[PDB]
Amino acid sequence: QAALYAEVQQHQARQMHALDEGKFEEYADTFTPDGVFRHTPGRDPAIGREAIVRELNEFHERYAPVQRRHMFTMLAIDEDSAVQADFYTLVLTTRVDGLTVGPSCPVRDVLVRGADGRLLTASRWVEHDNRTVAE
Amino acid sequence: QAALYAEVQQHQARQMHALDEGKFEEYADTFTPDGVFRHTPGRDPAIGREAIVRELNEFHERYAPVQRRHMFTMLAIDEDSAVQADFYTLVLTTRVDGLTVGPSCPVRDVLVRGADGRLLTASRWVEHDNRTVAE
Amino acid sequence: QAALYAEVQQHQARQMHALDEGKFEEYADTFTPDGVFRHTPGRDPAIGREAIVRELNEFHERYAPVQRRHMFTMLAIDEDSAVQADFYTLVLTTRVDGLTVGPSCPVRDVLVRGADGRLLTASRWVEHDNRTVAE
Ligand SMILES: CC1=C2C(=O)c3c(O)cccc3C=C2C[C@@H](CC(=O)O)O1
Ligand SMILES: CC1=C2C(=O)c3c(O)cccc3C=C2C[C@@H](CC(=O)O)O1
Ligand SMILES: CC1=C2C(=O)c3c(O)cccc3C=C2C[C@@H](CC(=O)O)O1
Repeated sequence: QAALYAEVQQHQARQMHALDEGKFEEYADTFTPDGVFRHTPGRDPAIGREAIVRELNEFHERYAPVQRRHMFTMLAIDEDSAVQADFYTLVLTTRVDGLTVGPSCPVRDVLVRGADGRLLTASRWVEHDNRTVAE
Repeated sequence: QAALYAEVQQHQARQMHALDEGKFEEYADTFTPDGVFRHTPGRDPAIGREAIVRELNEFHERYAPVQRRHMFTMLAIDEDSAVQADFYTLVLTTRVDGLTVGPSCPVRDVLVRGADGRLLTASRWVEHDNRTVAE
Repeated sequence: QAALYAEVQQHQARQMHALDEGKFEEYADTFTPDGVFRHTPGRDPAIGREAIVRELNEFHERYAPVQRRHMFTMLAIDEDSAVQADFYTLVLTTRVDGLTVGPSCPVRDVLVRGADGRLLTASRWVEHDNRTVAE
């Protein structure tokens, strides 16, 4: 179980390196072909890689000379073939005028193993602490 | 030693998921029955689960529509039955009006194994960088 | 490979505990004797332990009653004897007047194993998101 814990962290790190450098297709390829990505509460999830890549192009043309970073911490995993991962995300956004911190986001991932033994994300369910607090 | 490193991270993650969702009793149950929690310098530590749960109800009624998050990083462990954990904490607090970042806190934990093989926290000793800098 | 992942995190944690407490010599001793440290883009890297310790004394006398913290997240490792580590750094600086957050920094480390089996840093290559965004 220790080895899976490190494997999930490695997989999440690679995922986010690709996302934050704008490689939206590489990011979608770390999801399963039917992968669910609910990135913002209220909005319906993107489902499948094509919908994921499209929803990231929407979100990023919508607000774009910017460098975002997603910092994951506080990972807890739980278990036939699938694993649930609960963790914290902190979003950072660097502009020429400075660095905006937030939001803070609890996230639940579900991972499965592919045919080649590599992990893939079946689902990612993001909450937003700012939006949770309003309600 | 690698496997213990992941086990400490998993245990700390579960602890803080319970604390940050206000499940103060679940949090106290991850400490030993005689567990020491020195959460703020100057103040005497809460000792035992009941004192821990009481001191968290004091601290949180004292300042409460809020969502706090504790992000742990930079874990280093050292060693018969006990393990010392040194790490960094960053506190985040989300209000309707926004997100306050800080303080930054170096923390020392001492963990032991219970009868059932699960880890428990014998002690947690928190420093506050803001208060350290004044002195 | 899981065990190396935890070993790199442990090594990075110890390195930064020494740096952030101003133990610049201990920090330089976690690098190889010919270790490369490019801490800021544009400036030439410090090479060897003596140059590292000197460049940290320059940087810190240059701006110093302060407590800095370096939080590492998002580690991904890749491979005869050497390992590459890509990760995120977030810098925190606590003053009497408050806490400044940033910058956010992608970092690449190269680690090797010493004669005694302990890891050492052959190179550390820091980028600055704020400076990357200007260009
Ligand atoms: C694009 C985006 C997010 C993410 O993509 C995300 C993620 O991929 C993994 C883990 C967490 C997240 C969190 C977010 C937050 C949201 C960004 C925003 O509201 O500024 O919209
Ligand atoms: C309630 C509280 C803290 C914690 O409980 C804490 C912790 O449980 C584990 C690791 C670190 C911490 C740090 C703190 C800081 C302190 C909060 C504040 O001063 O706002 O008071
Ligand atoms: C002293 C310093 C840095 C570091 O030393 C550093 C590091 O040792 C490991 C990993 C990342 C870093 C990042 C920095 C950033 C830079 C600090 C600044 O510009 O304020 O100058």
